[PDB]
Amino acid sequence: HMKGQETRGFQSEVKQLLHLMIHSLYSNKEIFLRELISNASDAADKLRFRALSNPDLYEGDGELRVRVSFDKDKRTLTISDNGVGMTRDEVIDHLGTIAKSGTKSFLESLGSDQAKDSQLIGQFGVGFYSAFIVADKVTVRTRAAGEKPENGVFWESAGEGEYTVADITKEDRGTEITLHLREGEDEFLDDWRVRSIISKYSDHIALPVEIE
Ligand SMILES: Nc1ncnc2c1ncn2[C@@H]1O[C@H](COP(=O)(O)OP(=O)(O)O)[C@@H](O)[C@H]1O
Ligand SMILES: [Mg+2]
Repeated sequence: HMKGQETRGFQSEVKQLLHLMIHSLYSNKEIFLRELISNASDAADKLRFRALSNPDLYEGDGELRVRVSFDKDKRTLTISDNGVGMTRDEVIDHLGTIAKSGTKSFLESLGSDQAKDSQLIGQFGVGFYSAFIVADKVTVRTRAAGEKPENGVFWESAGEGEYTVADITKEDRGTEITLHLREGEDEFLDDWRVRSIISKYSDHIALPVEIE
């Protein structure tokens, strides 16, 4: 049910950093939940700012939140928001490149001293690609506020050297991120553990989180 399927390569620096991050941040692997929930919260803020000049962007779905769900059989964790969403060009510009400034130096500054690592991670957002610390496949389904449902976007990657993008019909506004968990990462199928991790981060993040 996809149209315009295209494979694109990660930029070289991005590819190398992704690979380094999976190792260097493993002792703080739960940080991906901070990163994805933070992104949902920003997406909600963006929707609200845009909606100032166009109330219809709420689409009658005004209660903004992020929903977390689990599939034990498929070994997936899904983080889904009804924030601003992304167009195809936004997906390519933001999830394609995504060479976050300072990331290289940040990762190189991590090491065996867990106290220094915790201090660093507390001060720097690694972003979306943190998902690959715990997941061997990440799939995004998104549809931007005000856009026709037929102009949704699919994005998928194994976090190696490429991703695939396509057009999809997505009736609901926002971004749904599905993580297929790596072997050994069943921690993130435990609703209590995930709720607990998120609650600690939710002290600084301003968007309601619903754990299914
Ligand atoms: N849930 C989402 N909804 C809308 N846009 C998103 C979402 N997640 C990520 N993005 C987009 O991808 C970009 C990159 O995210 P990220 O790697 O976390 O870096 P940052 O949050 O610092 O910009 C964001 O700036 C945003 O434009
Ligand atoms: Mg972010």
